[PDB]
Amino acid sequence: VDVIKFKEPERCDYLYVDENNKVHILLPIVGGDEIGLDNTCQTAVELITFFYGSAHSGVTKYSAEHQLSEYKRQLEEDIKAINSQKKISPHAYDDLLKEKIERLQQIEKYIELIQVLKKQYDEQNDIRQLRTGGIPQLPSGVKEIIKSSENAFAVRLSPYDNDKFTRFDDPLFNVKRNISKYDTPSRQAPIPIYEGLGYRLRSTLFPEDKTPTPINKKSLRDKVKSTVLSHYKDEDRIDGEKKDEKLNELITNLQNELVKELVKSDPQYSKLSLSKDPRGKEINYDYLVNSLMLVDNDSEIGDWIDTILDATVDSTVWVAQASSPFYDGAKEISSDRDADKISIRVQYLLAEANIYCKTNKLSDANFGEFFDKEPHATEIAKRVKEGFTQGADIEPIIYDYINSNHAELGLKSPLTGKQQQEITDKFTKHYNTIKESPHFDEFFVADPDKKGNIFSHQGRISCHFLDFFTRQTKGKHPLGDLASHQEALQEGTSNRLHHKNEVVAQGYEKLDQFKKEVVKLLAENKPKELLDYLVATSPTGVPNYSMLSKETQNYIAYNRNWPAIQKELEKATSIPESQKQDLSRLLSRDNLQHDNLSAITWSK
Amino acid sequence: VINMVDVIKFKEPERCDYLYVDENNKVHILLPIVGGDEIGLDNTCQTAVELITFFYGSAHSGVTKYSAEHQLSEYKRQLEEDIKAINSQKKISPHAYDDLLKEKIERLQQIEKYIELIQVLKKQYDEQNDIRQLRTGGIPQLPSGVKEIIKSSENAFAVRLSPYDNDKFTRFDDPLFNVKRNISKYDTPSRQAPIPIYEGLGYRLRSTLFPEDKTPTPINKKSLRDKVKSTVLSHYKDEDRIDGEKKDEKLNELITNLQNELVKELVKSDPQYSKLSLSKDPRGKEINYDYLVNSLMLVDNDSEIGDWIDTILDATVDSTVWVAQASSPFYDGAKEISSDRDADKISIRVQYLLAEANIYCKTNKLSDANFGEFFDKEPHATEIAKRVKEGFTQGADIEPIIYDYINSNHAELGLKSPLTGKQQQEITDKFTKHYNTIKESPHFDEFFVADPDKKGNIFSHQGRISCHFLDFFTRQTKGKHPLGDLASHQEALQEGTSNRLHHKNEVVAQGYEKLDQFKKEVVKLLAENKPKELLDYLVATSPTGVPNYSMLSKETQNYIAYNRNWPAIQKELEKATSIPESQKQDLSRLLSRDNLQHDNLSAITWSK
Ligand SMILES: [Mg+2]
Ligand SMILES: [Mg+2]
Repeated sequence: VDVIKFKEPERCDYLYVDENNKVHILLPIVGGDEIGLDNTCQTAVELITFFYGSAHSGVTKYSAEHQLSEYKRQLEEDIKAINSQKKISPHAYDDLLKEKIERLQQIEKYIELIQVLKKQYDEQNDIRQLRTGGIPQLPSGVKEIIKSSENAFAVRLSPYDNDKFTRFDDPLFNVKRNISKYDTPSRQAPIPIYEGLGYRLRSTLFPEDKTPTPINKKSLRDKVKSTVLSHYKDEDRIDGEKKDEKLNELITNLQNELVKELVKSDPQYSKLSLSKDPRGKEINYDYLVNSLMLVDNDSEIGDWIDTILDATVDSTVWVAQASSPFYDGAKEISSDRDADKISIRVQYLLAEANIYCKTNKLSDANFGEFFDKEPHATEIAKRVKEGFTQGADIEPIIYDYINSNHAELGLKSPLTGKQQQEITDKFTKHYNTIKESPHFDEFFVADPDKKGNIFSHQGRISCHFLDFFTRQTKGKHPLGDLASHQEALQEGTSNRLHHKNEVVAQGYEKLDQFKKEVVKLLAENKPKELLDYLVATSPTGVPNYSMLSKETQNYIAYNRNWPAIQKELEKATSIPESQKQDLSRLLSRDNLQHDNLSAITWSK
Repeated sequence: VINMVDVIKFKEPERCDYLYVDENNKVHILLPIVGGDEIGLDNTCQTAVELITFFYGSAHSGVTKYSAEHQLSEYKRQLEEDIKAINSQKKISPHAYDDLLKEKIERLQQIEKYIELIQVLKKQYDEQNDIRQLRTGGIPQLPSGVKEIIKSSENAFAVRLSPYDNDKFTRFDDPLFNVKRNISKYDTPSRQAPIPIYEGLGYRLRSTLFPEDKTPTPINKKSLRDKVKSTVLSHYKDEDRIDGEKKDEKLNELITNLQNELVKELVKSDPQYSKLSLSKDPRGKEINYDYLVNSLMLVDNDSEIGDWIDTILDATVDSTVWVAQASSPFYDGAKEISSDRDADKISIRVQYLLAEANIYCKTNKLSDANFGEFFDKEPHATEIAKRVKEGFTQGADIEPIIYDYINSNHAELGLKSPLTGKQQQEITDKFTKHYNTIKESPHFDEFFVADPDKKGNIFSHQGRISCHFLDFFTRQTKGKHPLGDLASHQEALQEGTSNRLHHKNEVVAQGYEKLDQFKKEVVKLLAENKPKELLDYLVATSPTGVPNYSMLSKETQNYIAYNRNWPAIQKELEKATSIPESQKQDLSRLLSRDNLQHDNLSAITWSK
């Protein structure tokens, strides 16, 4: 069957091809996008798979070397298939061919580099250990990349039952920890320390006397209703000779309280009003009591509030933001496990705020060091405890405490409301991502929208393989043709790399676009244009007719107006002799050296 | 004032409230029923709000919203300004913007009719004050024409539920799903408290979930991991150990039982996990006694079985396995049901799930039955409430308890066949999305739910759930006012691919984009120095037959007329084989300065 089936896929594990067709291999540190999903004992998993392959959920994952070798094979099949057309068309697929050869040569080189790294430059067993080590460690080359990153940072926290086997040793945020159960003879329970942030959060939120902490979280509507009702008494009524005036005071107070509470989340609500119905009708006694017949002189202030709200406010208004991880539906903190959970949350917020400041160049301090100290450890725990009882927003309690201390945290200036909302959104997203982690000791957090040495690619947080290779080889194996490739990846728009390679895919779409142009220019019977199209050259100077294949050759040769096309060819003057004779072979059945190009296909 | 600048600023926006222009440039006005996409955000007393605004405008959050009539009149004005601007170029170029002009005029003429139809609907055909009452005299009703559209719909349905504190002012009167309700507080002298009926689904759910003796119902929801742990641990005892002769054999049974249980439970969500194995770590190393105890040093003789389990899981399973589904609305973090209000909340969820299952069957033509009628009846009301109660105390998934109860009674619910697992998961996903959308409603009495992915007379547009204004107009005027040129517009919208209408109008937008592309072609064809192509391009026509040079404006006329190539261009235009007299003459007026009748076209601009 005379069809070329192109095999080069548009996606391969660990491989990013940039717009300039430079091939980059991304060494993975841990799995994830911005926050790492692997930690503690499993930190090494990605690296194990990269260097050695592995079995995940009884489905085999192959090494980078295996996968790159397979991609090489496919490129060679593609190249050999293109070359088979050269006896028919000397210029067949010239751009696609060169781009494929360019990638093949780079990939071979990367295969060589991985090989020499494992064979020659692992005398300390730093990579081998991934495979033999009881609980493996990050190779030092990766530890150094981490240490020098400007855009990715580990944080270390204090869960009650801490795991000794943390694997990120340069965290930005770091707090005191219990003695892991694994550093006790029987390995069963941690040995608690009685100082620092972790302890103060746990001991305060669920105390040794077992007194629960109530969580009194109110929806917006409930929060506004009750607040307003607080300045009233159970016996209060909208009755009397002062009823209209009392209804007015209620309307105004409820309006003030609804607005004030709405405005913090969206100041569009600054202009919301409760004095009137959508249809313009005035919210007064006669309307609600004698016309709508909903409340009366004997109604409670709460039932007047309900009625005011239902008659004047749009349902849109009551739609909640996303929830804070701090409020997950629980009525109370009623067990050491609940307290530990919430302690971790607080700590993780403070770690996100620390990352935020570090990555935006506002501070290099370790916020943990400060919050572990007294009275801060204690004060922050009490204000958070009080927050849950008020049903208040937890994040601003942390931000106000940071801001009342900004200089001591290394910050020239307090955090603005806008910077606060950005931290909250990262914290919320990142936390929701890792909240079913079996261990909260540690996370690595990367921002691929900033300049640096760490990247996001195919669900892995990664660095450039060449960064790693150079560090681990100490400069002793120069990179030849790949010496500028690491620098080239920095020059891209973003550290967030696309999961597929568009430059590979476009090498197929261009062959499809060429077919469309040809089918159109023939259906439109404009033969001079067809010839100009074919002879028109791409940026590299290659003629479009390079992209002929069985289908396009047959459309042209057997078309209606081929005689018309052939007249133009002979009588053209501007088309060089090379290409007249070339097109004539290809498109004229009468040509001595006429032959059929193969069909071409691929997987989309 | 004479800071006049020779530039046409097009005013027609690409978006206008209530207005959808289809790919054939037919204008459609969408009459809104309630706000929302699939599930209506308005209900009970506020049901009429969209209609209030459509016909009369209204003030919301102290921002004015204008009537359809006002907004279409403004759009008409903008269209006329664009038409007059285009026309002013005609003395310079007879064919200036011929396609855009025509498209704009077409839209204008249709928009004027719709403006006329609304006016006449209000002046002539509101004798019973059906539209008027939106503005007046009590909590307004949907107008009868909208109710009939609702009654007729194949793709949208109201559902009516039983909250403890019910609001009598429901406003959807043909619900698919409907259950018995308390006597609203508003049907009592003092207006303060409902009168509870003590029969039906609602009652049984509330009374069962938090009983009159005030005993809490524990909600024992576990993580997948905790659920697997505790289960496996149930087959064990506090003093069971992995020692000491037979340790290796006992370790192996734990692995198997843990593996079977992890798999049994994961497979229910993704059968890619059928082949998961706890038998070796990622690097192929065997999970045995010597490895966890002597080498890694993580557990020993005396460790509890629960700690062996932790260690097995931690050494074998990837963090991804533990990533839970989005939650069910049923499990919202609470440890128990411990107040009438908690029970009322959960009762409404159960009810709303059953209403979705009902909508799904109706929508896919599997049943016309009212599921509420069946679930209000004993023993069904009681039994389904008990099974949901047991479910919560087990930490079981609530949705399948409902589906299995439905399937054990499928015939009686008008179903040929039980609901398949796939159909079950489609119901759960709609229920989850829709419930989450309305879960802060002040009233749960009723909701209108539309599926704009199905064939029917209800649509989604601009965050409104809507019907075609012509559907309404025809019904409300009882056929007496012929639609004239719009007589096929309603059918045309049916012929479209989806009832989910795009919020802006691409046909309007593309009328600007085509002037931009024309510019690019021109700037390319000149920089590449290809004179015959440029001429060819200019002289080539769109589908309507209009030549591309209709799209010249100051910028492109000047690019051509003062380019290097111009004498080269002019020469080609004269050797002139292909081009008809009339067009040779135009292009020459337009592009040659020596031409007697040479004049400058205006620049053109628009807001993106
Ligand atoms: Mg461990
Ligand atoms: Mg009401």
